[PDB]
Amino acid sequence: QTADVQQKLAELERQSGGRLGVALINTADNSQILYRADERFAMCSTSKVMAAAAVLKKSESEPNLLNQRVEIKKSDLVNYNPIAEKHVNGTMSLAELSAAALQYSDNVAMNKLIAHVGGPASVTAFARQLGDETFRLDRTEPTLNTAIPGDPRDTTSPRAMAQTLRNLTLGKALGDSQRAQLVTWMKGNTTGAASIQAGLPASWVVGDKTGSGGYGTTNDIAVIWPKDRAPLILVTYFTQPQPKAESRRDVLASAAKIVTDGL
Ligand SMILES: *[B@@]1([O])O[C]([C]C([O])=O)C2=[C][C]=[C][C]=C21
Ligand SMILES: [Cl-]
Ligand SMILES: [Cl-]
Repeated sequence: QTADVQQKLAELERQSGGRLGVALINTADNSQILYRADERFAMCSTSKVMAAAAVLKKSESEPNLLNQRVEIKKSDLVNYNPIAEKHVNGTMSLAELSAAALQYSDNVAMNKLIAHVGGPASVTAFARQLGDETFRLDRTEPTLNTAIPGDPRDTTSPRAMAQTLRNLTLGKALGDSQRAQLVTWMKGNTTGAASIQAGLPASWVVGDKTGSGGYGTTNDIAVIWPKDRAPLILVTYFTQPQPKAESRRDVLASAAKIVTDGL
């Protein structure tokens, strides 16, 4: 069964033409399915989870933080800001920016989360404090998505991100209020229907965060509640050889189906 899954993932990777990274943690039996799980991949917008979590951690000692008002200026706009562009010259709260970053992948929102915890090195130090040595957020939006092969900036490994996502969503990295808030935000994601969700039965409940970037980089990280089962954590990262390659969300869906068949 395990050899079969490995063969199927290798065949999927070969067909895709790119480089595939998978880590599944099954909390029913504390098992894992790993494929290139210690290699680095550009996170792209999947890094928005760590930034939102760092804001939530800060809020544990700062009860006015989520309500804090943040001005949205023309000079804050970057390349993709579906929510923030509606609020130029007004303010949004940090809770609203967290939701926009997580549920729409809004880049202004991500930059405000980064800024309000101290910058990329502070988001990285938060990961370190959780026991994640691998995660590195080097840059802000939009440059963190370049995803150049061989470039370690703005990368993590599938294993590291799966273990950290377990801690954030199912474990004790965050206090109960803050963990529940992260889970609710991720369950409300609007961007993930073509990725991991597309490879799972319709009845399963998912909280996920997608990402895309240069070199056809196509990513998704998820917490999954299968029908009447203990939850799963799944990271699917994918990147391609050509600078202008198009996204391959089908590859993420295929990987999700391969690693969950039988559950
Ligand atoms: B970030 O990688 O996530 C979205 C795309 C997605 O949801 O997969 C996006 C869009 C534009 C810039 C950065 C990102
Ligand atoms: Cl951890
Ligand atoms: Cl179905």
